[PDB]
Amino acid sequence: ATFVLKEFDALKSHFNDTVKIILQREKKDKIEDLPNPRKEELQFLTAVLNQLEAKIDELKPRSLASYVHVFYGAMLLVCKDVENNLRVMEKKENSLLFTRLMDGMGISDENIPTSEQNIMFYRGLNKFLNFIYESNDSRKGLKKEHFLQVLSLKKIYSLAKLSYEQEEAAENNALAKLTADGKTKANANSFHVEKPIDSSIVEQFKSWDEMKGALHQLILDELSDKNVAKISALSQARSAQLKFLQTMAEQLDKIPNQSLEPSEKMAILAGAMYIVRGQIAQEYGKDPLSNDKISATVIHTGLSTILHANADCCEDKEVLIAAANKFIRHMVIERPTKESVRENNMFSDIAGFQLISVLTLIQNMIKTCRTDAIEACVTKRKEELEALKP
Repeated sequence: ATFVLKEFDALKSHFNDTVKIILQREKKDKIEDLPNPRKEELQFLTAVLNQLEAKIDELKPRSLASYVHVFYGAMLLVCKDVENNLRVMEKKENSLLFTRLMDGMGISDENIPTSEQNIMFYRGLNKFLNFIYESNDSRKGLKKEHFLQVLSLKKIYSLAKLSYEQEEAAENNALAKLTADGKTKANANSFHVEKPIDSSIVEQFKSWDEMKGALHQLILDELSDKNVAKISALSQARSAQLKFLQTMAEQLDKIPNQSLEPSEKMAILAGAMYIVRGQIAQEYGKDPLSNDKISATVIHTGLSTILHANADCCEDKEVLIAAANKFIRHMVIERPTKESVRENNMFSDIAGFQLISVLTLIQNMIKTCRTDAIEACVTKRKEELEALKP
């Protein structure tokens, strides 16, 4: 027996009862007369529910499973927000909202959602939240009228940031549970992308051949700076990072173009460069996506240069890192019942390589890109609203 999800109308009718219970107990007529945080928590959930029903009417889905996933994600996000907003010696078990929401989802001490369900909830909610951006594209900012506009800008930011963090944690937990006993061999030629990458995102890298040449020159630079002749003669951390980049480029170069276009190879290699850049930044105590100049890592400075990392937007970074994530997982994670890491994979001969650490770092960078995007968007909207006061 595994956890069974409540269905959509069961969640909806239980949630609406929850609102009625809270309003009667507070002697209020409507949600907007409640005090915060409960006010905004219930406005968030009501707004999510209303947008879900509007999308059911527009898209006419065969089944509501994806809508159930978003609503679970949103309710669990509020439950986490309730915990985070608890004062003194307040206990979540005495929160009417926390206990009602958990009851509505069917969650108790002995019955909790699976790892796979938790990932689907937050992955689904995070995709859903993009409906607040013009064309669902945070590069364009918030819509002038969006489905969360009842909320303060600060609360939109804090809830989205929390949700990106919950997905990161759920994916990290799944990564931590993997065993490395997969017996299958990987097939690089069976890897295909779902959507073609916007070639304007990789245009900065000129071409597949020039990108390999920039990487080759950068490695020569690090050899020349350290006055050694081979990558294996560098410190192990830097040695394994450069070996990882060379291994990614060699593996992509073998894939026939009709199977994987050169623009997609450029995207995967750029994402791999963001990974190495991020690992080096962490050695210096900086965020992986730091834009700080680091006084003298030839490699970190050089990757920043090849990537135009200081000039590229966070959405572009996320696309490139997500591209590398997809290719790496195709090559190292076998799937059906359980996923596992392949015993023999394209990184097996890199001494000291930490594959789970790399996949966990990817989750961190994706989270940061998403958080940077919503921060930028609510900050711009705040600025626009202040400029239109009397």
